[PDB]
Amino acid sequence: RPTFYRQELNKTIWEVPERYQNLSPVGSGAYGSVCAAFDTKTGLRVAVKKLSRPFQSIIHAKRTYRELRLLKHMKHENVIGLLDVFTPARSLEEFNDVYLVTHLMGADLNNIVKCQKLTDDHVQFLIYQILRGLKYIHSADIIHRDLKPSNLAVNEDCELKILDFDDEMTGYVATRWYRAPEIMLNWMHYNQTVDIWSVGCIMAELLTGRTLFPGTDHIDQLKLILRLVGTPGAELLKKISSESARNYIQSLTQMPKMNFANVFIGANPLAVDLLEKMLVLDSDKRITAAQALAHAYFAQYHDPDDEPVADPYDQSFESRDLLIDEWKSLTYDEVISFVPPP
Ligand SMILES: O=C1Nc2nc(N[C@H]3CC[C@H](O)CC3)ncc2CN1c1ccccc1Cl
Repeated sequence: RPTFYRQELNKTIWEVPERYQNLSPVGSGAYGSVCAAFDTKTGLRVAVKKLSRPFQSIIHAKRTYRELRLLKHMKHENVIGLLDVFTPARSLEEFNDVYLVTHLMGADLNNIVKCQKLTDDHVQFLIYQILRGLKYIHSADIIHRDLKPSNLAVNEDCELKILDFDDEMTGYVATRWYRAPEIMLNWMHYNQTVDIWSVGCIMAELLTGRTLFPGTDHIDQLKLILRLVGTPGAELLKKISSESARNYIQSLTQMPKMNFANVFIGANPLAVDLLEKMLVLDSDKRITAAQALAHAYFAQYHDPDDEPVADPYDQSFESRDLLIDEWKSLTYDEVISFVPPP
């Protein structure tokens, strides 16, 4: 057991192993505050997230377990993984805090590309890495569900990692602009292809410097989407299990799909072709990450032998109802059994 020391970081008392030094706030994280630090044992700049009240409720305790389980599973260059997880607690009885450690990323995509049109080569590379990470994530039957520029971190080398797998979804907000229509409007049980829709939106924005579907609200956004991809056909309509949603869709005037070559004027014809394959209304028909990687647009980056898949991921716990202390004990076992990556 390492020796821990205490430090107050913005009215918060952090207790971390001595190996972590120079803790400095970098902002908020998903359900916890994040500090950048230097891991003297590995020489890595890391981000340390102290979870806020990890076990205050069943929902929080299960979310804490979920995040730890997911982070402990993700081992891929284009996905945020775990370098360390610790608690100053000496026993399950005293267990109350959880700290998660990851590589420190330089900036999120949003802050880098905001209002800026990128060069085709840069788009090729950024999207290639997103799809490579997605192939890995999807191979484990994991769906990201909230892919957007702010959840994509990049370093100075444009090296990219996917991270962070309602009032905040209302209005003119980027929190909803990259969502596939079927999840935005709860049309049906959605699959991993919702993530491909998000990549298409991100890719279009990198190419034009403009949000693809910057709706002022959910409906305005759907209209922007249908004007581009066309209103659904009978085949897709049958798949919208939500009768309410299906019924509203049917009230819209039919529109044929636009010519993407005339929307993305001047864009590489191959980028155009890939966008048309990702931004397909029917999720059953969207190109998969594995198929997209093999698309000619990524000819200069694709390598079938360097696009790994993940080990199987058991998420049977998602359908389990346990007590706070049971989720807490399962989380403790996962913290205690953690083995750092080489
Ligand atoms: O929340 C997180 N934020 C990060 N930020 C940066 N860099 C930021 C980018 C935005 C900039 O404004 C400040 C530095 N790098 C890595 C993470 C990792 N990270 C995380 C995810 C899951 C579990 C634990 C953690 Cl710490």
